[PDB]
Order: sequence, then structure tokens, then C-alpha cells
Amino acid sequence: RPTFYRQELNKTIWEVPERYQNLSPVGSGAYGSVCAAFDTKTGLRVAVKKLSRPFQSIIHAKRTYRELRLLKHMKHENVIGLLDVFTPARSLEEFNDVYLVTHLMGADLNNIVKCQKLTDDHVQFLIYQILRGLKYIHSADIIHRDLKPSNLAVNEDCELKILDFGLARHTRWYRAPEIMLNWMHYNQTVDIWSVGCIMAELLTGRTLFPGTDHIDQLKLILRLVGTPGAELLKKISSESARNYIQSLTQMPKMNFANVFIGANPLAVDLLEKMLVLDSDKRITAAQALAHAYFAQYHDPDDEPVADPYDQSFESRDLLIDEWKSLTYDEVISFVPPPL
Ligand SMILES: CCNC(=O)NCc1ccccc1-c1cc(-c2cnc(NC(C)C)s2)nc(NCCN(C)C)n1
Repeated sequence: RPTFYRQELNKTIWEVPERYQNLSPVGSGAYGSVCAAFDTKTGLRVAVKKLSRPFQSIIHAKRTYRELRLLKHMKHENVIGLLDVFTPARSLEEFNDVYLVTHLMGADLNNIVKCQKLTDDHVQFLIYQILRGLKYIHSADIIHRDLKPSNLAVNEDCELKILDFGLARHTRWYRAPEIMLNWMHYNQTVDIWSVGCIMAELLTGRTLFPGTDHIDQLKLILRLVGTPGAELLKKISSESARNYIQSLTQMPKMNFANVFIGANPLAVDLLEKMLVLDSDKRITAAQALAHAYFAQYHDPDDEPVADPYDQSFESRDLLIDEWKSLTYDEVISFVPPPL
């Protein structure tokens, strides 16, 4: 059991083991606040997230469990993974705080694309790594659902990691038309739509579909990709969605070469494959990695899949204390990475 030191950072109290030195606020995280810290044990610069009211309700307790399970499962270079997880609590009875530890990253893609237009080689490498990371996440039957520039973290040497995958349930600019409108069934390719939007923005320096509401968002989308075809209309079970689509002004699919003028034709070809309205026709992460645009990076022997992931808990209806105890077992059973 380590020695814990107490401090206050922006009205919140942090009780962390002594190895975590020079805690400095970095901003808001998914369901809590994040601090940059120096880990004396590894010499790594780390990001520490203290979850906010982790067991206040069934909803909080289940998502705390969900995030910890996800983080403990992910072991890939382009996917955020767990370096450590701790609680100052000595017993389950006392258990009320969860601190999660991962690598501290240099910047987010949101702040990089404002400093400013990336070269085609830089786009190739960053998009490659997103798709490599999504290939792995998707292989464990996990979907991001809210992939966007603010959850893509990158270092000075251009190494990228995906954060906040598997947490979103139920940013609009990067959202697939089907997951926003609940038309079609939807699959893991909802993240590929997001990749397309991010890639377009990295290449042009401009948001591809900067909508104001769900209706304006669809309008902007259909202006590029065209109104749904007869083959796609056949696949819509929602009578509301169908009536609406058929009511809208018919729009043809624009030629992406005439939109993304100046861009590498291989980037334009990939975008055409990622920005397909029909979720069944959209390119997958594994297929996109073999696209000629990634010729200098693609390595089919270094594009791993994940071990299977047990998501059965998602279907369970348990009490706060049950979710809390399950989280406590996951905290105690944690094994840090090897050297
Ligand atoms: C399972 C998915 N969970 C997950 O990825 N958790 C992330 C996570 C897990 C355990 C410990 C820390 C984090 C965690 C780490 C970090 C950062 C690491 N390096 C950063 N550098 C700055 C300069 C860009 S931010 N940011 C966020 N939230 C950044 C803002 N988001 C988009 C709200 N959460």
C-alpha cells in the first residue's frame, strides 16, 4: 500500500500515491478532471484522471465500471491504455474515489489543426494510426461512437492515441448520418464516417460539415454525398426517417475531386470510400489500412486485433453497491504493464 499525499487543485481534492509528482491541471476528461503528473517510478510524464462522483447513481457506477474494464482491456500503441488505477480507500466500505492513469500526450488534434494545415505525409501517418487503433478496438466489438479531433491525442514525433472510445451511448460535426438520425441499423463504420470528416479537415484546414442542429447537419452532409438512393431507401425501417428523406430537395452526389481540389488523388479516393451514406457500403478500418494511400506505412503483420472482450455486464441491471464492488475487484486485480 503506497503513501498517499493530499492537495487541492481547482476546488477538488487529489489524494494520490507519492510516486505521482508535480500534479498540474490539464482540463476536463470523460466524467472527471485530468492532471499532468511525473511518475517517479517509471520516469514517465502521465495524465491522472479523478472520476467525478463515480458511485453517485447506478448510471455513474455502471460507467465507472465500463471505463475501467475498457481501459484494462486495451493494449495497443494507438489506443489509450491503463498505466495505473488507484483509490486512497483501504476497504470496499471506504471505496468512493477512482483515479485512472495513462500516458501524458503532447497535444490534441483539435489544437494541431489550428496550428494549422498538415502536410499530406502528416495526414497519411495520423489517419493510418487512427485506422490501426480502430481496427483493434472494432475487433473487440467496441465502437468509439464519438470519434473527433479532441479525443485524438498526439506527441511531437506524430505518434497518435485514441481516447474516450466505448463510452458514448443513446460532437455532431463528425457524426455519421445514421447514428445521429437512427435510420439504419448502424455498425462500427460509424467511426469510419468520423475518420473521413477528420481527414477532410486535416487536409483542407476547414470543418467538413459544420452544422447547427441535427437537420442542418444532415442538409450539409447530403449536399456533399447526395440524397439517399433507392437501394438505401429500401434499408430504412423508421417510417419517420423515410418520409422525411423523401420530402427533402433531391441532391446529387458531388465529385470529391472537385471539392478537395489540390489534394492527393489517393486521399480523395479514400474519402469517397469513407464518406458513403450506406453503412453497409462504407470501408472498414481493416480494409482502409490496405488502401494505396497508406503504402509507406501499411504493414499487415503489425496491425493487430484485440483479445475478445466480455461486454456481458452491459446487459445487466445491478444496484450501486454491486457496480461499486465489481469496480473494486477490477481496481484490486490490476496488473501494471511489464518492462
Ligand atoms: C475507455 C475510454 N476512456 C479513456 O480513453 N479515458 C482517457 C483517460 C483514461 C485514464 C486516465 C486519463 C485519461 C485522459 C487523458 C487525457 C490526456 C492525456 N494527455 C493529454 N495532453 C493534452 C496536452 C492534450 S490529455 N485526456 C483525457 N480527457 C481529454 C478530454 N476528453 C476528450 C474528454 N483523459
